[PDB]
Amino acid sequence: FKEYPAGEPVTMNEMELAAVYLQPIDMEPRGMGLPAAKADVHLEADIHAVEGNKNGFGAGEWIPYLTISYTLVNNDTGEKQEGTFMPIVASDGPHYGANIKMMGVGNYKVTYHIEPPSKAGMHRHTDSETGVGRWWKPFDVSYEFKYVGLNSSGLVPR
Amino acid sequence: MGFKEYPAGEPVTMNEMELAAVYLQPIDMEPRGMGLPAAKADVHLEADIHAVEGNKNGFGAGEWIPYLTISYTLVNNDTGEKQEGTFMPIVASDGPHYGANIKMMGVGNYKVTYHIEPPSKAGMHRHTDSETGVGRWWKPFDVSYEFKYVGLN
Ligand SMILES: [Cu+2]
Ligand SMILES: [Cu+2]
Ligand SMILES: [Cu+2]
Repeated sequence: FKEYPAGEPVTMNEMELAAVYLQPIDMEPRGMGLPAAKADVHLEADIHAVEGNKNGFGAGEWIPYLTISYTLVNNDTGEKQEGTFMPIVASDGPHYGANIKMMGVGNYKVTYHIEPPSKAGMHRHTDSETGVGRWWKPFDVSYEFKYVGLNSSGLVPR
Repeated sequence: MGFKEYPAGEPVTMNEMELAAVYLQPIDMEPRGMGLPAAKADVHLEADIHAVEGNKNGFGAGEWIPYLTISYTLVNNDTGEKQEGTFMPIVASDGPHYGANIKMMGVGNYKVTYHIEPPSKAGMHRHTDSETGVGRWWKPFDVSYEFKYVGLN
């Protein structure tokens, strides 16, 4: 299952945030996201702390409890799609993502709208000895990538 | 130098996770509203849960297990009194954990049981493909810890 980068990684709020896509992936449970057979790609957000993180995460650690929605735009046509990622585990670890129905060939921009763990129920110590400070404000990161589809082998045509 | 934290019982390793229990002084948490404020509690009780080597649910050794749903049953064996509650996911300076501020039920020998439900209950999904997939979650299960509580300190 071949992975393709979407744009360039960005470092923001002491996290590294990358976007990747691959062929649609069957997931359990069912009912929240689009089924694989009804999608064109599986789109992911890879998000991990970097050194100096002030919210309690060590370098390289996954950031859990994020709420992440996406705005996908095919800039060739102007077509826009809104959706929301789920937290997902795979053999190479936890991430966020969704199966997506794409909008044809084009130069795309995808924006990930990211809310901090407080919005999904994660609390924080506030004592002087073990406390951490307030969360960063919800923020956006965007990726620009050229999309032509994936073929029956799950590969980008050459 | 020693951190003021009191182990509750002994760690156990089940379902390819190491599960430990500790308590400390009540801790004020944000956001406010959910759960007992520190002023109305006697201890802050924690669940310390990380994968061990060989975990098949996608977590590397030592990694925090996120998206668990954990409830507790606390019994003072000296008086018979029981309390049931839930833990919250929490981050502190040394990382994510689960816990709650607790009003205790007097000095005594206690048992605390953690009922643990897998990340699927709180919305975590899994790839099921041949290449990157992980299999079914384990079923909900109980772990318990016995400790002598005399107050702090
Ligand atoms: Cu995925
Ligand atoms: Cu936004
Ligand atoms: Cu805590």
